[PDB]
Amino acid sequence: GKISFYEDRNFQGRRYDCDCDCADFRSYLSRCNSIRVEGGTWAVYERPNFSGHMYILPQGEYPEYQRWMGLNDRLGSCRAVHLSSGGQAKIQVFEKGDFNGQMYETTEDCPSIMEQFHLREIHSCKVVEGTWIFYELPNYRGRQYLLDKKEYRKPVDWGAASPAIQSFRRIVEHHHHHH
Repeated sequence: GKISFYEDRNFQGRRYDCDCDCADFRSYLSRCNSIRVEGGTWAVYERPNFSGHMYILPQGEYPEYQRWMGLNDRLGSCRAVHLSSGGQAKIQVFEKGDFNGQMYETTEDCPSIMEQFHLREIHSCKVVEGTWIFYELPNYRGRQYLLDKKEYRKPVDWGAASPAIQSFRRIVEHHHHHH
């Protein structure tokens, strides 16, 4: 289980490897233009100490930041995501803060919450089973937020300065099926 960050594209230039969580790789890489992910899923963060914009990267090779939907080459920390490989995931999303208002429960992915639930925003939520990613825009675009199993009374609790979410999906661990 290892994530390798590279300063230049196509796995060239200075490299920093992480086995688990690293709160600050700024002193080793000035920027990150390609990433190799082996044996797990990571959340990578724009700033040190798990702050700023985040991106989720399943196992794979990412030769340019666009391959992880990155806005730019600024990354400074990462943490391993502890994921299921299977089993139902279930989330409850609320119209209002602190679990007030209408509640919507689903086990399925949602590419447009406006269309499915007539919600513009998610003000609180409970992840009942599994792991989910929230996205600012419809169809799994825009800023991302990782929600593992626990309760989230307000958007701050999933790292957001806004309840503006329009899509969400389950994530499970991606494994190759070797012969």
